[PDB]
Amino acid sequence: PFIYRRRVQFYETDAQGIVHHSNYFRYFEEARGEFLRSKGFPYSKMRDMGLEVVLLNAYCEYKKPLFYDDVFEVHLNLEELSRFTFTFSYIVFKEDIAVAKANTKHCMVKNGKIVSIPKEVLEVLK
Amino acid sequence: PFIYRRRVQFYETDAQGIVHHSNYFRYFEEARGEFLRSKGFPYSKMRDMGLEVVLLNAYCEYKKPLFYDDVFEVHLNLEELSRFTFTFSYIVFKEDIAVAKANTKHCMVKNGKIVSIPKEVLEVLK
Amino acid sequence: PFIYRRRVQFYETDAQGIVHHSNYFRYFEEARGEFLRSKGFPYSKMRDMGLEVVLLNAYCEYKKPLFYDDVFEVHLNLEELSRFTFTFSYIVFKEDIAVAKANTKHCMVKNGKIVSIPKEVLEVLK
Amino acid sequence: PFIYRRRVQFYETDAQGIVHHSNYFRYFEEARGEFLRSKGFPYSKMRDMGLEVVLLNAYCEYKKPLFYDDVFEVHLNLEELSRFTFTFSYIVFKEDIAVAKANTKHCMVKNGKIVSIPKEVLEVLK
Repeated sequence: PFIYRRRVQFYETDAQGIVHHSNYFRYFEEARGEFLRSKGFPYSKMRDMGLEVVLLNAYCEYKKPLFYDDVFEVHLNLEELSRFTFTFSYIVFKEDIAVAKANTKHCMVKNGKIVSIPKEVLEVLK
Repeated sequence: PFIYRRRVQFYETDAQGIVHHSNYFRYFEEARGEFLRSKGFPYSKMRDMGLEVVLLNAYCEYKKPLFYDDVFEVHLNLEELSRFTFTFSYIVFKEDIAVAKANTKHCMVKNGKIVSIPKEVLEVLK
Repeated sequence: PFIYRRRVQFYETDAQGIVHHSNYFRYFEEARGEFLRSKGFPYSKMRDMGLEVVLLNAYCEYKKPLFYDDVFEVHLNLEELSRFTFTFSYIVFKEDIAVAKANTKHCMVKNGKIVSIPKEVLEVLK
Repeated sequence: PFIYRRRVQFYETDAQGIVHHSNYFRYFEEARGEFLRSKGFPYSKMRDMGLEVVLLNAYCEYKKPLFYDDVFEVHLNLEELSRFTFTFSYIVFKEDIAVAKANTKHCMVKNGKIVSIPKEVLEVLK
């Protein structure tokens, strides 16, 4: 897996004193961005080429909460890679504690149309 | 279903020109809140009584994007109701266009422990 | 003034149990959007014309907190209108209580350059 | 000054292709947090002791936009320190370009009342 380390910010919490569930998707985005960057092909460069990654679906299950100032790790793994789509899984740990498990599925678009995942992208996803 | 109507705000979009996927979960939260308020039992009243609803998992499938200033409707439906949990489904439409389909599963805690869903809550969920 | 009415959502709060200060700027945005819409010229239509409103500065002072489920009103007023800029003030009330006071200053851009505020926009700001 | 380094995330942008103005205040919060942590007194420790910092006002002037994937630095400086309040200033740079200049003013509360800033806090602010 690819490991992405992160500390919870105050604005990411809500009145329940935990990180709002919607923010977990933002953390997963950050992990995907760091993954691509680590492979030498950041998403920002794909966008410059006219490529868009489009989210098809997203799932998260929440096991234990994150609190303000918690340090956690997102373990990202490529789960599925087909002609037109790819799927990442995520496991969120705080130290030894499993906080959450998730996945997202994506496709790619160029010039308003769905395109087969380019070879240049397949090379970095793998 | 219960219908919640909402207009996309500029800050809810990202550089792709669409509503960021994480914001859909915020729209679903707003829908649930309005649903409970419509039954005469707002979540804020539950909280004041020391009850807390805990999200167990969330899933969203994205079909067509939402843009700035789009008016849309979330069709909220109770899908499951058991002794300890409940599940809502959501279908998002913009005019006639299916935008997204989602669900969330929840339980309830009081004094730091999982509790069976109070009869007072059961009566408003159904 | 123009009055914009709003209820606090759960995700707008933080662990302190109040609405995070950064969200007040989002509320002011919503008020400006509703103001323009009420005048028959929504910002979305300005954007379609290639116009961008650019924020120059923003100030907020916080007097009393907003809590989850509070209903409040933003009183928006046009404070300053010059050739290239305009300034709105905002006062946030919850019932009789003054919650916050703010202002924002803006200019306009078209085709990458600062432009005099168009007559078509001056007519709706006034 | 204290220097806080940060990369713009995709969800922090809006449809204009720039970082939404409200997110700048979130960056300033992150900077303050890191500053206190660097002094060996994180805000989370203050909170655990029952202290709360309260924002009184915030101001930001926007000079040049931030884009997705931009690396920037917030230069944080203590500007004022009195018996009951303190003020930070912030200058945001991306490479050599001044992006924004800001300030925030704060006080402290304990048991629901304004308190003079504890000597333990004074020692880390300075």
